[PDB]
Amino acid sequence: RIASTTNQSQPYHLVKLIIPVCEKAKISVFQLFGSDFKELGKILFGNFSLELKL
DNA sequence: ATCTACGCGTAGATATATCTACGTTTAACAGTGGCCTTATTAAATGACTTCTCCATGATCTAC
Repeated sequence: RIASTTNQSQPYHLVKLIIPVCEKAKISVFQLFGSDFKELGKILFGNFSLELKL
């Protein structure tokens, strides 16, 4: 939330923020930076067993 | 390799930034009826101290 409230052009701390975030999301860094928004959303919804569909 | 200067990493101190949100029921009522025990009985039996312990003087009798 802080990273999304601060200026978006500001870089994010890799090991401090992104790697733990994708870790808790059960998502590889490759999947996060490579897949499009549709695939990422579908995989996130399946990972947390949500019923959403983007 | 060594002396000297300087730019940087870093730790400490400090000001800042954090979007929704609002409106959160207005109305009218908060039982109207009637009763609030009718009968009957208000004990029937028998017992209501049980006992001593008397006071005083005439008389008998022993020393």
